[PDB]
Amino acid sequence: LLPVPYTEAASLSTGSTVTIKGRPLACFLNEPYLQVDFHTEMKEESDIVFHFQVCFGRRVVMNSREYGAWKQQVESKNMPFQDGQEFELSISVLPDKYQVMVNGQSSYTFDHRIKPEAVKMVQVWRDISLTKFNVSYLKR
Amino acid sequence: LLPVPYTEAASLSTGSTVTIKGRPLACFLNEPYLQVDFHTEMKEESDIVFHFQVCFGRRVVMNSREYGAWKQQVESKNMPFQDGQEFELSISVLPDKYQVMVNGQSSYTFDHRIKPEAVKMVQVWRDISLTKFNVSYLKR
Ligand SMILES: O[C@@H]1[C@H](O)[C@H](O)CO[C@H]1O
Ligand SMILES: O[C@@H]1[C@H](O)[C@H](O)CO[C@H]1O
Repeated sequence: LLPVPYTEAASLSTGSTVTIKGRPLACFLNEPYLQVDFHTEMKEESDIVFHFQVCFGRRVVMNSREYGAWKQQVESKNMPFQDGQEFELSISVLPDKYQVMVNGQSSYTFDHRIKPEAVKMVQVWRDISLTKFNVSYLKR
Repeated sequence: LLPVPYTEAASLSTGSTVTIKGRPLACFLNEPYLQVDFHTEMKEESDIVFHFQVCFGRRVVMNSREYGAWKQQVESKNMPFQDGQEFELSISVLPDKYQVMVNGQSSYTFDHRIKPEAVKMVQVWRDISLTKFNVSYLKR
């Protein structure tokens, strides 16, 4: 297991993929959360280019935090995550948006509000255990 | 540090006190949570006689979960918790209600919906680290 909260310095651009494998720490009846934030600095209070928050079994909210203030969230009731199961998240940086795959299924997208090149850090936290975390760095 | 999620088998009655010392794992801008649940069985999906959930810097909700269904929550905007600080929670079982002290200050109360003798387990979880947990057992 990787430590949670998990923080890794990161850079992103079109073609980058962030892969996360983990499991919720509670049954869905107890409403565990999962949060992935792409930050503009290593500091936890820095701006967030992409905030992804799952309330397992209930909903997902996505937003940005710019100059310290939250912007307009996008709320989804799509819920591909399965109660009591390990999940694999694959986040792709496409030219126009982030695409979130859950267990290989396209499940959410979020249009860029800030260039992905502004990201310097990724944090994964809340009610999960993690077994894998990777940011790909294969493209120019 | 005690492991989080933290679970301890427990019994409560009038005069019992549950003491918890810990710290949030994130700054308040990031909205870390704290949850304390008094359960009717050791199973995490069991009923909850007293659910106490803090969204640090924002609000507190209290409720019960009976026969698998959440009842009517009580919402408070009282926020004695301080950003970036260790806190001490003291929960007293009074004849009529639970009284929650935060850093020695009376901060929330919740009238009994189910007898406290129905409790068999206490769970402390979400975005905190813990250094102390105690249930007192000094009274008849
Ligand atoms: O998760 C964030 C925070 O709760 C913020 O306070 C409002 O926007 C939501 O998307
Ligand atoms: O925290 C609980 C859960 O969110 C439930 O779904 C509704 O009641 C709230 O108090």
